[PDB]
Order: sequence, then structure tokens, then C-alpha cells
Amino acid sequence: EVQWKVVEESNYSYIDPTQLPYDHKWEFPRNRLSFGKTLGAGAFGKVVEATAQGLMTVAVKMLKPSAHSTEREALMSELKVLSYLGNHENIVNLLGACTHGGPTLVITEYCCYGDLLNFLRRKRDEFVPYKDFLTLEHLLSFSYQVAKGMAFLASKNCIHRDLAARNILLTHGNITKICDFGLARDIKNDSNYVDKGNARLPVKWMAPESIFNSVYTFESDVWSYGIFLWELFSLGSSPYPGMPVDSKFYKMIKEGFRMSSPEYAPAEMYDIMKTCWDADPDKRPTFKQIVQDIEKQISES
Repeated sequence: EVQWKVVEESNYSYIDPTQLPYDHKWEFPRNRLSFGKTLGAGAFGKVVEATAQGLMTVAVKMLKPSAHSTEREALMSELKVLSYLGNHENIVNLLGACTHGGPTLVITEYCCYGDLLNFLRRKRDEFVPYKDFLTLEHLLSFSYQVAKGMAFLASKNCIHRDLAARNILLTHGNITKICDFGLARDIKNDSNYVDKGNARLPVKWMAPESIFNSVYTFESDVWSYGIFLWELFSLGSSPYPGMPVDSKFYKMIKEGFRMSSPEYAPAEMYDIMKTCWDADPDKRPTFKQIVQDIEKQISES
């Protein structure tokens, strides 16, 4: 299941998120919700735009009527993980929840510009590196904010496992927020997810140890962040463009093959990508190092 995991020292192992506590401070009166347009939908759930009276415009995640018992539990565990993580500017934050009086509703922040991938593709022919054009100043800020958000998740012993520009939302003032669609997104319709065994996985974003050894760590999140950077400075291009995921692709990655630098990537940002893609997880930077490195770049700019 492609979703977030909180880990505990064992050497880490995933915690069972059902065992996390749900504090009822999040409880919010169901009747104070006015639902609007459906923002997204998966096989078992959807996110709807809603007006919250006394909490503003919010996003509400809910299950579809065909959801099984395990998915109601999964939505509850999603609420438990968000409540455990706490608040940060660069994640989609929990605002409230409705657990009794009906089916479970998770109330989160609303990001009006949608996911960052479609935004970049939208702005591709309206980009200039320097001077509402998208600029290099914006791409640096986006790289900075996603690194801050990922540093925050890592500091809470949380690993994303699916970091990609499609999972970053953009809101007002060019604030980027990491999110986990979870049950609100069905990956069977997305060609960026590849069948491998029974699983469907974002192979072109995954670290080699994740692909060939099923190992997901803080360091494998850093690898995916490097792919995200490539997406960002290619203005939304697909990674390893024109390459099918086949035996040749896996062999090339295993033998050290990496993408070339995007056209608009500053050399300092390509340096970060290359270190993120080190075959040795121990040689990759941490998200805290990446935050400081990009902070120095923005000062110089």
C-alpha cells in the first residue's frame, strides 16, 4: 500500500497506525459542513471542497459507499497519523474531524492551485529564469519548502515512500504542501505507477534499495526528492523520458545510470540531485542538509 509510515526503533519498523491515539479535540460538528465540488476521487474515497462554519474553505476526505470495513479503519488511521504529526507550514495540515454521528470525515487545509506537477506543466511556456511568469526564484522556493516539509516528516520518524511533484500541493503565496492522498487517489489509472509483483509502484521515483530490496528509509525519501527536483527544473517533465520500465531500465539504474541535468536547473541544484541519487544511502544528504544548502543558494541569488 503506497502511503506514509511512521517508524519506531526496533533498525526501524513501521508502526501499526491503528495503535496511535486519536485525541477528540479534533472533533468538529458535522452539521457545520457545507459540501461543494468534488476535488478528487479514488476507488474507495474522495476529497470534496467544503465550507467550515466556525473552524473558511477546507478539503474533506471521506469514503465512498462501497468501502469495506478495512478502509474505514484506514481512514481512521490516516486521521491518527495526521494528529500525531502535528502542524507544519509545508504539509497539508489536519484541521478537524467528524468520527461520530455518521461516516468518518477528515477536515484538512485546502490548496487552490492543485498539485504542483500540473501547475508546472501549465506554466511551462510562461517561464523565464529571471525577470505572472514562473521564475527560477519560484523553483528555488519550491525546492526549499518541500525540503523543509520533508525534514519535518523525517523529524517525526515518518517516511513518505511516494514523494513526487504529483503529491505536492500549491496554495496562495506560493506555499507548497506535501500530502498523502491515500484512499482519495487510485493509482491504477496513472501510468507513472508500474505493476511489479502484485504491487503498483512509482518505480521511476524509487531508490534502488526500495526497488531491488524492498527497503524504505529516510534515505530512500531523499532519492525521491532528487527525482522531484528533476521534475521541478524540467518544468514538469516525466522522469527518464521515453524509457519504458523493463529489464534494461533496472539494469541501468543498478549500474549507476542517472538522468542528465534539466535545462533550467542551476548547477548547484543539479549537484544536489546527483548526491540524492548516490547508490550508497549513507552518502546521500539529509533533508536538513538540503534545507541549509538551498538556503545558501537563495541568499546568493
